[PDB]
Amino acid sequence: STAGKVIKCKAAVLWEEKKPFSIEEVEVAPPKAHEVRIKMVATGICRSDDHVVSGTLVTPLPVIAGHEAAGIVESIGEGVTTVRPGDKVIPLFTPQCGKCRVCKHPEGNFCLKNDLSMPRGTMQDGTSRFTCRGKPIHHFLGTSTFSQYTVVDEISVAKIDAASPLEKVCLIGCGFSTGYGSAVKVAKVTQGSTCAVFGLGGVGLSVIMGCKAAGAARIIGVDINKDKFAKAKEVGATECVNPQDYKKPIQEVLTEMSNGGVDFSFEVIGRLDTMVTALSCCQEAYGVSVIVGVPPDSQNLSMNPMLLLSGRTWKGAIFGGFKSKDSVPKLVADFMAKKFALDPLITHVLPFEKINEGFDLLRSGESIRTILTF
Amino acid sequence: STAGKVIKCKAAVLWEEKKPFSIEEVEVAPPKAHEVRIKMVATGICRSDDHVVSGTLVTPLPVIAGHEAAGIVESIGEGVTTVRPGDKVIPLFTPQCGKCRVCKHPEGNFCLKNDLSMPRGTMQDGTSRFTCRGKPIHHFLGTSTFSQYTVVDEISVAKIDAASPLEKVCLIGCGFSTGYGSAVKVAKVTQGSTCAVFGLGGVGLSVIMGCKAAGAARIIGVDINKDKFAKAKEVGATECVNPQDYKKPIQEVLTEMSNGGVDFSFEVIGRLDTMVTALSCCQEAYGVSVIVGVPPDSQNLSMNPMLLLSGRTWKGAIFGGFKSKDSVPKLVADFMAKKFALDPLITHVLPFEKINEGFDLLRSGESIRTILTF
Ligand SMILES: NC(=O)c1ccc[n+]([C@@H]2O[C@H](COP(=O)([O-])OP(=O)(O)OC[C@H]3O[C@@H](n4cnc5c(N)ncnc54)[C@H](O)[C@@H]3O)[C@@H](O)[C@H]2O)c1
Ligand SMILES: NC(=O)c1ccc[n+]([C@@H]2O[C@H](COP(=O)([O-])OP(=O)(O)OC[C@H]3O[C@@H](n4cnc5c(N)ncnc54)[C@H](O)[C@@H]3O)[C@@H](O)[C@H]2O)c1
Ligand SMILES: [Zn+2]
Ligand SMILES: [Zn+2]
Ligand SMILES: [Zn+2]
Ligand SMILES: [Zn+2]
Repeated sequence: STAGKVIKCKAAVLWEEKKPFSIEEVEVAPPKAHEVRIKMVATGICRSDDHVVSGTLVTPLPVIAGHEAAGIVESIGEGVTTVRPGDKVIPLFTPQCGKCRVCKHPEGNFCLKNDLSMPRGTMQDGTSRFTCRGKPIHHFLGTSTFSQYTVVDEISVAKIDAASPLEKVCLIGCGFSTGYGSAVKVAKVTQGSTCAVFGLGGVGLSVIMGCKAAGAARIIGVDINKDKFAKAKEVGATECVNPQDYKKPIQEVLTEMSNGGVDFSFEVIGRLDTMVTALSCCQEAYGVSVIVGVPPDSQNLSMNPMLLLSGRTWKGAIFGGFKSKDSVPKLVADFMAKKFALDPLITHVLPFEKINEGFDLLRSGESIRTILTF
Repeated sequence: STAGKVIKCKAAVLWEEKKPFSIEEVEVAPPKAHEVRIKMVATGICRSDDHVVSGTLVTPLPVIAGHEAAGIVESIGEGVTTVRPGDKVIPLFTPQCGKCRVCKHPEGNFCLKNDLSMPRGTMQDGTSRFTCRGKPIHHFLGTSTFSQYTVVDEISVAKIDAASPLEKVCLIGCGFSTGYGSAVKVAKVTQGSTCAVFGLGGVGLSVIMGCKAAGAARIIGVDINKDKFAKAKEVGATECVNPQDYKKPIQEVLTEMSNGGVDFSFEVIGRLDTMVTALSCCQEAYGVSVIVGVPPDSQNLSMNPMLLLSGRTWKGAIFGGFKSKDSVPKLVADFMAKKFALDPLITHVLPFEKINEGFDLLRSGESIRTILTF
């Protein structure tokens, strides 16, 4: 039994920006009150984990990254009531405390206990459960899933179906839920509408899935890598366009194609220029544009507010607008009942020990999601 | 008899930017097919008319400005079916053709026949009905209400109750409808919510009226002119703040006052900086901010898109989101049935010959709405 004891295990530690991960031994403390220690089973490689390496997404270093994952509870701290040893779980990078003004609001999901807005890289109590080479290591988004074992606060974990295939449903911990919810919950895509989706990676393909589920008549995929078009069409895109093929700006192209602007547009990349382009291509009187991508830290965009005065709506969201702990178990149940598919997002599988090759695949443009198995 | 003949009458001509209006004789041609010639009875002085003088709003000069008014039909051109000679009418600076994609959409109101996006300063047929000293004079937003007689396209006029008081209901042609609709239709203010309103002129006071009608619990007025506060409280503000009284940015003040950000905020001034401040002060996960003010031509704002990624919604609108020809007659009927008040907006009632004095009252901070009577 390991309950109440320190666990020594392997993790992928990031000591420095712009360097490979280091797979080495870490010490994982036992859970304190209202904490849960999880044996990880599978984790996806999401572009936000790469943003930590590139310095796009700022969080304290050294760190154990990873936020899209699934595993099995090893032990629970005092007072935990929502999970037990042996349960299958998904860590929640957006917590759901259930008690703050956001958690009590009908639409809000960005719980005030989050570690996203002004990151500390700690547990809720301001301390760390990890040491490596005798030095304390930061957490990432309260989850730190690039480790054989992690410790999370109870408000950052959801119990899921015991029969769930963890190597698939890890994607409900970030990319699938974010893109799908951005379409069905945040934008509220309507039947018969025209949508434009900028960026055709795992999250943008999930936005396409949600637009098709909502009954859109036209779904235009936009990417500078034409090798992403075939899979976009498989999951519902009706047409795809590469901005590099055109002499005019793509907002003009899209407005012409849609006979005056699209109903719904989505930025699913992380660039300031494509956020403004995506807003401009929606119809000026009644269009809606949703920002999903994460841009380089602390940088401001420039835009003309007359784009809004005519009638456009501009919004963003984290995790598809879903209240995390209520929604994740229901999304897994819907997956088990074949209400949506996850296999189209999975292009590569590797053992955890080959995490750096998995990041190389993402950076080269070759992969959508690589799933790592422990 | 004036029907079918050129009319000579007085108008306020603006020959160049940054000069007083010239009150002099103009010639007004008879209406062509699908056009309506109107004898003006009352017109309000709105800040957007002043924006033409100051160069904030670019439109072809020389011009007859004025867009908030009410009058009586003098004659109709061939083919007109919606008004007749002797009817009371309000000119519509946002048209409603009924046939374009926007007019057919459930939410949109920015009809594609508008002269707001890329102003030509003409009738729909690309010509002008006004001459002055032998020279052609431009129209303004298809309305040109600063003249004893004007000619408007049929899609730019609504028939209203024959018993309505024209010296009051002229406000339904711009300021009342814009502010009220921005609250009740565009933002969709909810019962029990907290609202912040930036700018306490005629339009901002109308936003307050709409927030109170919608059941808001708290309505915080924001203005650098504290002389505006008493009237704001009379029409529903619960508190008023002056940014110049504080050592920290007003977005921080308003976030603290609202225990973490307001539900709804409104920019009703026309400044880039207050547009970004108003967005920032709404709650980061579920707040909504609406731009109503018109800022200086061709100038971009700078903002951090993380303000939207957390969950905020940013939108703007023209004319409160109301489909103009359908809505104006109903708003007049609602006024006649005592559903809202217009008197609180009116501080001064002057003859038309005093237009320049009326603009000086607005610029000095001393008036809300001056109504000019012909
Ligand atoms: N808001 C949230 O809650 C949330 C959660 C999921 C991920 N993220 C963000 O979502 C974004 C997408 O993540 P992903 O894992 O799908 O990434 P990804 O890298 O797999 O996909 C991005 C796609 O954008 C395309 N692209 C890059 N530059 C482009 C340009 N200039 N024009 C057009 N296309 C361009 C790429 O070719 C690529 O296919 C990232 O910024 C990530 O950080 C946000
Ligand atoms: N979107 C539309 O359809 C629409 C229709 C109505 C008018 N407009 C615009 O609405 C705005 C308001 O019009 P109005 O007639 O009520 O104007 P107004 O001049 O009567 O009122 C503006 C108010 O803003 C306050 N103000 C100015 N600078 C400020 C600052 N830095 N901080 C705080 N308060 C400040 C002033 O003291 C004043 O009370 C204008 O820009 C006008 O052009 C837009
Ligand atoms: Zn919470
Ligand atoms: Zn992610
Ligand atoms: Zn129309
Ligand atoms: Zn106006």
